Amino acid sequence: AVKIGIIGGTGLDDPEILEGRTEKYVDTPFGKPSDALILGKIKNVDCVLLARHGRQHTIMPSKVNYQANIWALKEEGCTHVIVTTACGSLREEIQPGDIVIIDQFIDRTTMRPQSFYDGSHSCARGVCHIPMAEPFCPKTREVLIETAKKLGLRCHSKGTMVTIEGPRFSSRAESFMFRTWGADVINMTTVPEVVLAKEAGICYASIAMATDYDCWKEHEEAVSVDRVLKTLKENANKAKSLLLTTIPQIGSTEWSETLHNLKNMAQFSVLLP
Amino acid sequence: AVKIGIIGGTGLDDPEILEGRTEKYVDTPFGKPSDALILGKIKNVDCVLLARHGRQHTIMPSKVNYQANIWALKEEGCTHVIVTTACGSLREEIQPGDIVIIDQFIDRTTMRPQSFYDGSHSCARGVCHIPMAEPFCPKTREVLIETAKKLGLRCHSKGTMVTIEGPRFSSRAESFMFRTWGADVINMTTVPEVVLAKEAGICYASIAMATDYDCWKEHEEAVSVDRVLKTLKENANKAKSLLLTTIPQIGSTEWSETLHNLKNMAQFSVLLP
Amino acid sequence: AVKIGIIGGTGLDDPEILEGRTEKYVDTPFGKPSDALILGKIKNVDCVLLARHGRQHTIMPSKVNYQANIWALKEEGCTHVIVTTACGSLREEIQPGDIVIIDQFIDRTTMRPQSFYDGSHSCARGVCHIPMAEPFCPKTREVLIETAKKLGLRCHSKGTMVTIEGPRFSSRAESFMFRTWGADVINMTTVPEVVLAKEAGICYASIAMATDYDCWKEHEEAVSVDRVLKTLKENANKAKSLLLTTIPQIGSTEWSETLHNLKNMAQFSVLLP
Ligand SMILES: Nc1ncnc2c(CN3C[C@H](CSc4ccc(Cl)cc4)[C@@H](O)C3)c[nH]c12
Ligand SMILES: Nc1ncnc2c(CN3C[C@H](CSc4ccc(Cl)cc4)[C@@H](O)C3)c[nH]c12
Ligand SMILES: Nc1ncnc2c(CN3C[C@H](CSc4ccc(Cl)cc4)[C@@H](O)C3)c[nH]c12
Repeated sequence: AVKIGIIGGTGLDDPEILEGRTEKYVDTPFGKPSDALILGKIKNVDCVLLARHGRQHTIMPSKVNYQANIWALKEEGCTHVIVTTACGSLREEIQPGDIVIIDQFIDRTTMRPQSFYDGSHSCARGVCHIPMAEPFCPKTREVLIETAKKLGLRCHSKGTMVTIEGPRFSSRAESFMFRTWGADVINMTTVPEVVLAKEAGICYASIAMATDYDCWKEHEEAVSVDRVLKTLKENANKAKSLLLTTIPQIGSTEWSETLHNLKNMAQFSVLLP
Repeated sequence: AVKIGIIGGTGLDDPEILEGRTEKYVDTPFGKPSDALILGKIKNVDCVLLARHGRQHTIMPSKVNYQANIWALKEEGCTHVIVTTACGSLREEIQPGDIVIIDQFIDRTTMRPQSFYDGSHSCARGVCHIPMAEPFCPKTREVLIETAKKLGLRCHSKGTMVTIEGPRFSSRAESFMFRTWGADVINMTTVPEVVLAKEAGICYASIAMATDYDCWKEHEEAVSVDRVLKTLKENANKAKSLLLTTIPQIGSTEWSETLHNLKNMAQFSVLLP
Repeated sequence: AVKIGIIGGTGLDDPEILEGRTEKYVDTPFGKPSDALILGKIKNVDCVLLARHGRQHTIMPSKVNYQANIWALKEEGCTHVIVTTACGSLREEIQPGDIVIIDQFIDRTTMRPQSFYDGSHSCARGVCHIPMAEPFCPKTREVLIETAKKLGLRCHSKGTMVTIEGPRFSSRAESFMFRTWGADVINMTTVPEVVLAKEAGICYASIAMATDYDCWKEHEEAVSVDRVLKTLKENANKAKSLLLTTIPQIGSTEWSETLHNLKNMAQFSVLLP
């Protein structure tokens, strides 16, 4: 059995995706998740939805409790986490509305706990050094890429996400520098969400949707809250269809080996006294 | 009516610039500002001076309460904030003693709140994502650039400031890397001062004065506290004259549109529940 | 008289290096050091050993009390600090098992106090801006380099260490970017250990041992805890021999000038009210 946690991002966190919905507030050792978990199904597949920023978008990226969110989904029995994330495009060919199935990140966050193993929690004892060479589940990403193609969606098969602390958007000097580093898209939430998922032995994949060109390009609409909201109003249906079509595919394929390998990588990264 | 807050930096924070001086200690929801506000005038113009590091230079860059400083100046009724900042030069042609009217930044700070909207304050409710494509007021910068020319001062019409956490100065590897990124000057205070000013709807501009060549160049005096202090002893009069000459120019030009546009950009960056 | 603090890193923190061992737990104004200081001698030389991560490796890099560690060694009367550090290699020619006598760093840490002078401690009053152009003692490094040659060890005479926050290892995008920056090796502990040593007026040098190629190369064993542990099991004897041979050399050379210059650089970096 698979069970899929879905973490909804900005404008991309609609509960109406699940049938047979039940709201469940939970607690974890790291505190409360962003909001109630929503338990439901897509076709025959058990899913668990969680709004990254709360259902009213009340929590800014720096204050999102990534530890509690991931812990809650794990405790619920999730084998996979597929998230949505809005993002700025750092590449001419990645147009607003395009989906990017990201495969790498560059961390520019500064204020966030990136591990469960902080020496303060009984549930996560020891020192943990998780490998990050392959941060995203390649098997899940494959299915997302193939599905987006079946849907006729404009979609990119890879991309490096730079995650900034926020909540401010980047300056132009920063935007230009991220391009020189080889970042393709920019957001405020991928790190440490992807890190904690890996420590939890969970298959994690991200659906990034471009909403703007940040501030590097010429003759584009400037990034702003209104601009991001506008692009998502117009294009959010794409991410919904992709999830709805991808999820039944995940449920019909075999994961025992992939998950065994993840659980091992996670277990062997922890040193006990 | 305009009112100009002036935040004095290292060696560049002299109260004697204002006539008709009155000392006023204030409180804000984010805590106490660095020091007493000093209320005064330059020609007919209402100004408010604040020493970034305290009048005895007792507060290091990491511990400066940028939120309280900006909030205090806003509450006082400031329409503009013009600051001074000492800095290292990352460019051969920017010589110690030169003024740089910076137009961009690269953030390398790690420990600083960069927003009023942290979900803990009643006075600043919601989630705020301020755009940072144009961090400094171009109209104020124009007047500074034209004025420095009228004064015959060595001055650069643009520049990218990298702001490091400090309080240590950079290593040589870091100094060299900042050059590859396209940083022109280096300090410890521009971020998040410039960010918070933007969230407050205030026209912010910075007078940067080069005091050293950091540690990248050859055959220059090494950066140290003594070296920075020495260059400022010799050149601080320039920043004083530039302020004294610029400020009456700001007071005689029309700002209603510029300020309306800033207030809008600020208001539309905030999402309420 | 010299006295040498030795901070042992991962797999490189063996007390058996000292003769005449006495265990001494201490307190400092910044809290407790990682573990008991171990007082002892190498030939005629007074040494003080401290396990960076605790003797059971229980403390992850982010939580190591670098302030307490350096303060404790200073209070004990150490003139020099020579440390060991495991690291990933960012350079083809730096092979697992090679020693790198690092001479520069690039800071990518985010959560660590980098100064004793935080305005909260009576023992360290004022604002301190330590110069970091030459972070490591060149005289100590010379002796390490010459000694490693006498031992026939594969050793590199310089290198730039990028220190990441951890505890996760880097992504591939990050690993590749650190190469473009000119980093040669990667770890999680050099900063701010090297910074605090400089503020304390102590000669600091680092013995870095490559344990892996991080994740940038092709056809190498992936970095993981097991992989790092394996390389250290095989090569730790090298770092031990190098320390044991270097230390008597330090004790027989003259340091009064070097140490006077360090003490001055440290004293003149502090501004009092
Ligand atoms: N240029 C850019 N830079 C960094 N991040 C983003 C993002 C990603 N997030 C969107 C969001 C800011 S826009 C927005 C819109 C509607 C509402 Cl209800 C709430 C917020 C932040 O979490 C970052 C999109 N474009 C970006
Ligand atoms: N190479 C460089 N790197 C980073 N920042 C600076 C700065 C800017 N600030 C000066 C100041 C250090 S020097 C100084 C001198 C007198 C007194 Cl009373 C107090 C401090 C820090 O706030 C950074 C100048 N050169 C710099
Ligand atoms: N590729 C790499 N990246 C960053 N740091 C390292 C380091 C340096 N440290 C090793 C250590 C992780 S591996 C390990 C092995 C045995 C035990 Cl008991 C405990 C931990 C961290 O402190 C970073 C080696 N390779 C690295």
